[PDB]
Amino acid sequence: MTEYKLVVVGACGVGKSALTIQLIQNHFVDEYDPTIEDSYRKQVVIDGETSLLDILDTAGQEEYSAMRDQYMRTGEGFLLVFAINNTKSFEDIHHYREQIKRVKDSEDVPMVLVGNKSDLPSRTVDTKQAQDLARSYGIPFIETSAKTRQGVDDAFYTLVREIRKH
Ligand SMILES: *CCC(=O)N1CC(NC(=O)Cn2cc(C(=O)N3CCc4c(cccc4OC)C3)c3cc(Br)ccc32)C1
Ligand SMILES: Nc1nc2c(ncn2[C@@H]2O[C@H](COP(=O)(O)OP(=O)(O)O)[C@@H](O)[C@H]2O)c(=O)[nH]1
Ligand SMILES: [Mg+2]
Repeated sequence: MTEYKLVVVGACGVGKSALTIQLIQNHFVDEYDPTIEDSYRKQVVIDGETSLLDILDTAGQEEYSAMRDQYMRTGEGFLLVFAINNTKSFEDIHHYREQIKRVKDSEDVPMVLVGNKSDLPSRTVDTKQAQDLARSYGIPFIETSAKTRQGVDDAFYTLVREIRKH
């Protein structure tokens, strides 16, 4: 029926792959490969509409440097992923959003802010900070854990709804 091109971005080690592998394969992996950059596919039904998801898991490992802008330009929605124990990954978020906007040539682009690794005890970024950042952009914030699967389906499903709103 419908095809949705999703892109998962965020700093190294936040859990972009872990989140993607959980959605499509329903398991958490003991050793991930940080170099792999590939598109993955998930079929879902949202609002009585079959949806095929073409999920691009970015890792900074493009064949050619020109593919960065092709990823953005061809992507319909973007998952802005940071880790709740990594302050630097949270601060990177505003850099990712501006570049997406810039190369897309648009102010309204479907995005969801995702705070991953909620299961961890040591946290440096609070929900309020992330919610205030998400509100300032006018997008939802969903807290996730790829380890427990908490909020993982809600993250991607909410992004598909945001794309339908565009
Ligand atoms: C563990 C490996 C992994 O998953 N990694 C390494 C990280 N590399 C990237 O995310 C590369 N990348 C950067 C952008 C991007 O548009 N910006 C990066 C941060 C930044 C920007 C502007 C000004 C200053 C900045 O940093 C201070 C914008 C990317 C976009 C896309 Br669609 C893919 C990769 C990518 C992830
Ligand atoms: N505790 C916990 N660890 C995670 C979670 N997601 C990813 N990780 C770990 O963080 C590391 C990086 O995950 P990965 O998906 O490779 O990050 P990526 O580089 O953004 O794709 C791995 O060692 C994972 O085990 C999570 O939700 N909870
Ligand atoms: Mg990865």
